[PDB]
Order: sequence, then structure tokens, then C-alpha cells
Amino acid sequence: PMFIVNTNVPRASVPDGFLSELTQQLAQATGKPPQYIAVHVVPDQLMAFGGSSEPCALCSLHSIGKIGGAQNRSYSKLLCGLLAERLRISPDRVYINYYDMNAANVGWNNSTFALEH
Amino acid sequence: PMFIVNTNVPRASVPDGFLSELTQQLAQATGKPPQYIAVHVVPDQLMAFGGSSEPCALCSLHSIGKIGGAQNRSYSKLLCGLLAERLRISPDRVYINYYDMNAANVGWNNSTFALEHH
Amino acid sequence: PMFIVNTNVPRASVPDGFLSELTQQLAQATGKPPQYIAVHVVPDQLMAFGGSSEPCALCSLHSIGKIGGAQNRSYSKLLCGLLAERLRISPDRVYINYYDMNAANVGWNNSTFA
Repeated sequence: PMFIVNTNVPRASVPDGFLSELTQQLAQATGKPPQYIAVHVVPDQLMAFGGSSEPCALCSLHSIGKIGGAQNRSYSKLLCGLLAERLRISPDRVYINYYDMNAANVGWNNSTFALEH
Repeated sequence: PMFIVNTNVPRASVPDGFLSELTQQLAQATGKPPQYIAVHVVPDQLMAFGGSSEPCALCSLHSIGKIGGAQNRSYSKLLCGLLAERLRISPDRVYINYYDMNAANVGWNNSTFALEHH
Repeated sequence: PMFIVNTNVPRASVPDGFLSELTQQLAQATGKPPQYIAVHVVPDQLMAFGGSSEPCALCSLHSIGKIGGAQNRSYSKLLCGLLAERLRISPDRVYINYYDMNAANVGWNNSTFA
């Protein structure tokens, strides 16, 4: 899985431990091994939510499977919770785009995750 | 909706009020309320288009619905026009990827926009 | 086509010629003319792969067609090869998301490719 957060929150406000907390909690939430979890945090961004430049975040989560109605709501509760607690961003100023990736459409280690045919 | 612009144009070349103009114009174009429009501009990027590092932009528009052939043609005229006028980027050096998002695949406010079923 | 690479490798470690090599090699790999290839490199990123901040890369390739099983494996061998040779990133610390874009969902030059 791949999780990206873009935010106008300053880099200085990103707490020690944040990438690791995201890695571990996403490994657990998605059921994928932590060795395969990638996280990417992009602070100090020029962005607005609703025309306001108060703290906000635009995120994406890509996973091969484990994407769907109830699962995505659980991911959103988890991730908004972390963004609120760690970055002081209001949950109603976060968007997370979820992508259910086909294994053939993910590159890794000189090939893809479609190794069957 | 979510609109992202990635460009090699300098930050100083991004006019004050650009994010607000994008918000208002996108609210008007999509019919979605401005309170729900998110805009993101990323200047000073290391990029090339056609092998050239002249001004260019790589953009995305995500929306739950309001995405389609004719609408996307309209969005493209609108957005290329704004990037040309405000950032001085030529329309033939802009790519805009459109994404029609399912409500269940957009997180917001501790949940998603799929609030109807369990 | 458009190719984006986000990496925690420092900007100074990106070699002269890198954007041009990507442009030209993707033009060849995808069969599309180089004048329509867009490339975007974002160094100095705060990221981790498997909980480690050793060199890694998160990438995307968007194309109208020319996306599929065998083709994507070929793109990945090409791109991981370039990332290893040029940026010293291990192939097993690279993810590349491939997107087969509908022509109606790609805007360019005031209209779309549809």
C-alpha cells in the first residue's frame, strides 16, 4: 500500500514518529505486511479547502484490494484521527482518495505484482 | 472536488488570489458548493513536457460525478484558460487528468461520502 | 503519457540528463512521440518504504492505452533500472502506479483527447 498526505501544515509541526505511526497503523488496518507499506508526507503546501487556508490535507491511499465501503470508512476514521491528533487538522478539512489497484497495474522490483501470466 | 496543479513556474509567478479564483471558478463549473472545493498549487517543480522545460503544468481534477466527455472539454477550456492567463503557461503544454470518484472511495470527516449502507 | 517520480533522494543526486533520458526512454517504451511525453521528478521528499527512510521512490505512469500486463512489466524493468542506475534506489523500494486513462478523461490544449 501507498499513503500520501499533502498539507499546508509546516514541516516543523510534523512530530517525531509520524511516518512510523502511519506505517504501522496502516499495516494493521489493511492487513498488509508493514514491509510493503509506503508513506509520504508533504508539508508546507500552497492549498485551500473551501477557499480557506486554515490547516487542511489532501491524501491518497492505494492498495491492491482491501478497498471498499466499510473498509474505507474505517481507514478514514483512523487517518483523520491521526491527522487531527498529530497535525491538528480538522477531519472536515481532509479528503482521502482511495484507489483499488489491480496487481497488474502496480510496478515493483523490476516487474509488477502480476506474476501469473 | 479536488484540483491539483503541478508546475515549473516560480512561486512568485503565482498571483495572490489564484487559489480563490480556482475555487470559485470550479464551484461554478461543477455545480458543487465552494465549501467542498479543494485546490492545491505546487510551483517550482522539476519537470519537462515534450523534452522542454518551458512553462508547463500537470494537473488533476477529482470529482464525485460531474465528470464526462463534454463536461471535461468544458473544464479543459476553463482551466487551460486560467493557467494561460494567470501563470503564462501555453495550453498545449498542459495535461489535466480527470477522475470520476465513487462516493465510497472518498474519505472525509472521519468517514466517506458513502453514508447510506453498511 | 506522463511519468511522475517522488523520492527522498536529495536533488543534488539527480544527474544532469535525467529528465531527458526519461522522456526519450518512455517515448520508446510506450511507442508515443516524445513531444507528448511529460516527466516530473520530485526529490528531497519525506517518505518511508517498509518503515525505512533509505532511498525509495513512489511513481506513477499515466497513458491513454499502452497499459497492460506485459507492457507494465516492461515499463517497470526500464524505470526501476533507471532509478537504480541514476538515483541509486533499490528496485524493491520502488512502487509505480500505472493508469490506463480514457481519452475523454485527459485534457490538453483547451480540449480533451476525445
